[PDB]
Amino acid sequence: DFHFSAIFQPTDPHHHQTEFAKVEGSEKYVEEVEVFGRQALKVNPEALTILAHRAFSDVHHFFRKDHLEGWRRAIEDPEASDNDRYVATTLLKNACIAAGRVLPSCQDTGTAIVLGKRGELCWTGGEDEKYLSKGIWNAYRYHNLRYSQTAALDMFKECNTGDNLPAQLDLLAVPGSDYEFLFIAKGGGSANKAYLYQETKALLNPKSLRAFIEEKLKTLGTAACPPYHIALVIGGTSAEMTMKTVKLASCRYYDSLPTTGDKYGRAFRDPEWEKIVMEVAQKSGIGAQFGGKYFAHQARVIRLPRHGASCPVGLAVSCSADRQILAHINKSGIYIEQLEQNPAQYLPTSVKVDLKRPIDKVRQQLSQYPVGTRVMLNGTLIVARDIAHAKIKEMMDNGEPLPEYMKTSPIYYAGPAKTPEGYASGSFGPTTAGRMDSYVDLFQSHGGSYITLAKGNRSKQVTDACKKHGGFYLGSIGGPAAILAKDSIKQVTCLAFPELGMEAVWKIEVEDFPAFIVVDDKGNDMYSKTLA
Amino acid sequence: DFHFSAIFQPTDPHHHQTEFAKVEGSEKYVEEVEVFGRQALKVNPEALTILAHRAFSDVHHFFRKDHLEGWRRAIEDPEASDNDRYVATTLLKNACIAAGRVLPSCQDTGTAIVLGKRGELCWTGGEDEKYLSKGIWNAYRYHNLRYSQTAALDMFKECNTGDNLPAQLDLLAVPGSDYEFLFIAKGGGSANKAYLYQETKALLNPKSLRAFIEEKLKTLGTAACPPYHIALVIGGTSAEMTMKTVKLASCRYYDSLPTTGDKYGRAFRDPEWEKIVMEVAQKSGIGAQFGGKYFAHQARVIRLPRHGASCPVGLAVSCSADRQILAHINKSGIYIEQLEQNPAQYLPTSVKVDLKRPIDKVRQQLSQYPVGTRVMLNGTLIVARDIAHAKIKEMMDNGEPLPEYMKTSPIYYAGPAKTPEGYASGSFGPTTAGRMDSYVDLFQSHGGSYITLAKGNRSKQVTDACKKHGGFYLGSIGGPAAILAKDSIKQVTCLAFPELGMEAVWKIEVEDFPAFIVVDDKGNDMYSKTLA
Ligand code: SF4
Ligand code: SF4
Repeated sequence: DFHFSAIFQPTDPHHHQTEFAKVEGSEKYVEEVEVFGRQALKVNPEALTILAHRAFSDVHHFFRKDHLEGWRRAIEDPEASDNDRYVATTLLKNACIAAGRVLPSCQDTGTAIVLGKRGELCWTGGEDEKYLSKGIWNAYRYHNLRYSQTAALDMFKECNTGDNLPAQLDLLAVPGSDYEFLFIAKGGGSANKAYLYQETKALLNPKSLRAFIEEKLKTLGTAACPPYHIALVIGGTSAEMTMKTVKLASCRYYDSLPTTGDKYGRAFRDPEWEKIVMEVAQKSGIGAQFGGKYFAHQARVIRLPRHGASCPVGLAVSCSADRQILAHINKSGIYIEQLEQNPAQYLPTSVKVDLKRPIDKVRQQLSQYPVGTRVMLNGTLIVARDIAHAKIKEMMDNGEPLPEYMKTSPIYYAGPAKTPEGYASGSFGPTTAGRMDSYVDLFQSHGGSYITLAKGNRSKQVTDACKKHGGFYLGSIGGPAAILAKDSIKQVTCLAFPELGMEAVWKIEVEDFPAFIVVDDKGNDMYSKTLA
Repeated sequence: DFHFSAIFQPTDPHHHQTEFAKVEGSEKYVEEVEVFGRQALKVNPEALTILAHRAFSDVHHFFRKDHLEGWRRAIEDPEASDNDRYVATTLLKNACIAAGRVLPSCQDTGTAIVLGKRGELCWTGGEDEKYLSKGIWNAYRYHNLRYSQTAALDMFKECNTGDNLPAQLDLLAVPGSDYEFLFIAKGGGSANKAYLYQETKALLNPKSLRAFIEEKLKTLGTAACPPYHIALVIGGTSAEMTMKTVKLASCRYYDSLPTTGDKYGRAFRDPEWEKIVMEVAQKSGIGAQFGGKYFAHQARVIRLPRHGASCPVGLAVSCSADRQILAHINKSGIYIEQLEQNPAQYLPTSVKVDLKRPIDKVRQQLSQYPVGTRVMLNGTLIVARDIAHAKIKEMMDNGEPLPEYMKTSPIYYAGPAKTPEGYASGSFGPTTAGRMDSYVDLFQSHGGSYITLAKGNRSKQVTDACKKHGGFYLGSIGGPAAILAKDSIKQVTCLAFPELGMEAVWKIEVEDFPAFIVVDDKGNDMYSKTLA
């Protein structure tokens, strides 16, 4: 006989476990009505604008308890490494500055993603995408955020959209008369650490699955600012369904799923394998960015049904900029998830490097120290990331020289958020180093980029280049963009390619800028043991 | 200054270019009403059951014109290889059998996927997933299809759901009062050939993108029954959005997108790079499964916006079992895409191998011929695929011998659809060989699986195993499950593991079963040059 079984059967489908605050007076935007014997809700679409604006504003200044608890856990655990505690302390202090509501917690204020669930009898007028986008436009336009969306004018010619649009708007049709939401301000770095694997039945035994987890977790590296929320999805009805599921799992959206399967193929959370993932993460030694125990905050493992011929697998993280907000509109008005507004309650030996000298003198000083040495940088950084590197390579391919500004100073891979009025800099932390790896040997061979500054482990070609050319790669802490802006960055100037927005070349003056020597000029790599 | 721009702006959003048929009398399921000044449509949810039942029945017996035209092109093109023409003729003859409405075109009748777009004022009662699932249940229960879904009772313990449920039900909230659908009966083999790559700005130039396409197309190999509809998506707002987009592109759902980008980041189809994909596919020499020009029917390339730090890329195919159906419900009733009911209008030596001999004598005969030799098999095949291979390896890990029935006959990797009344067998084509690669050396070392029969290129370990043990891998044509059942398969009996259903070990008798020698007993592989 026919028996319908929904794949996802959360015991808390409306997220009653979350605390919400009502937007004051927002009941003026809704009206409960009764049509053809059923309860319906008229919603002024302006409510969607109000809600998206507040959500994509608040989420940049506050965090969830389970995120903050993880940093405090990394500080208080006796088994944490010194680097574990240093990174976690820095990120918590960063969260305290972001809670001042001026600087966002990360310079990468993310892609705006909306998961919406509009009830059959929730009536908005139907222009939901436009009104949601206007609220997002408002949040990024009128706050000290960043325009991160790159439009393709043709296959290769690109420009910044200048407003952080378009958003990803996934609006679903569901029963009832309410409107439920998950808003995600998704950073590019953690979005890049969402992986799809095509596997087989040969994986589905304890030994093979454990080895698989050990292998794949290492490929995450430190490039998305751990401690991670690690999500793992085994199975799925299609690649895109698996990847949607691992995204939502990383947002703890499926925490209330059943924990056992059944003959109808329902999804379930697997706490036993979450514990195994956490054991792999801890024993890896990768740590909170620079070696230790706190590679991961927590783990979510969801087992899904599969076509007999198929076994898609998804792996994804939520990064230090852990930014999602639940919300709903009902007959009483607009409700938005309450984040922690007082992160301070969760709070329970370096080499001074003067950059104000010839770059060869800085290289000689750095050459005296092993990888893993904590440094503090004082002086000028030249800022350049993906597009500027591509333009400079193209210039050199046409016979033009490597520009002078790639030869005078360490290269900081970064793109700033907008500068608050009266501030020296907006949030201005690093971007992922690995994306620039293909340029390092080329640029060093042409007399520049000897010292680079960013975050994440890099490929072997960069280790070889630094040894061949006497270069260095310095790893900044990943994520603490607001405290770096408040305490370290003293002057910001646009140097070249202003049309690229945040991806322009910048010249900045910094003081007390912390970093680790990750790659030296001798073939050493402080990630060589944990990530290889 | 705010301008809303939807990412996807098809010029034919309601698919007017597609021909639809009305379900007779279906206007009885809908009623136009007016509520708060707005036009709404009441839809009896039984309409969803009727529509899903007809869609997931019809799609297994008929094809779209552009699919059939591609097979005809492979026969009539002077540049098609002889093997191109042979394969395309076989697939067209298979489609003629399937159009008889008894045998489905492929034994893998797929995962049932519904993309639904319910208007704000389309009122179904809200139980859409149950009623859609009942229609899907009806189609797979009451027709000669296959139950292909595998439930996870725990992480590793699995069972078949016995009804091809659960479906993938992606129901979206959209403007208006209609209900629009794309139904996809997605085979597992092509679902497995959906890949996500995390790339960078360094890819976004003509030389790098061309080399990337050349590299990735080869990794598709022949294991998903080409000629392929190849879809490539560059960019996207998230991994899951990229993979959803490449899925829909492969179904030609986005054919009416604009062909230029703009400063707002709208998606566009790129005809120039579609031509380049087709040039790469044709010049690859991979061909329609066995060498030649017709690796691909056609190509779709969508360029998407991206976060500056991100460049997700999706690559996916639609296989020979190209199965999708558009539909909509409106004030006039239920409309469903009209597929081609007369595929015959598109229609314009070998070595006899007796399998009824000692397996060692069959090995000696096969040893006389080079790879690429076409053979015609007559006799017994022992049928076993993923689950049976895993269970047999598990038995051996527990000290049990390889069963005798794995040593007497060639091993056919396949799983049959249900047997029509009065037929010797239901549709019964091959399964992808690569998924069994990890078993071959082990099984041959214990005296069995010397000759295997399936589809697709295999890994080096199988070539090395066949050379070490005097084995062979034979490639059946991929896809022609109905004509194989009708013409070649004369008897089917369950031999072992009846509890596994479709994945039990079968003993079948075949006549005039065509295959190519893909791997011989000498280290040769007919794909070594095209898939190097
Ligand atoms: S915390 Fe790190 S990975 Fe996350 S958005 Fe910010 S820079 Fe990117
Ligand atoms: S056997 Fe071939 S045609 Fe059939 S679903 Fe699998 S890949 Fe597609």
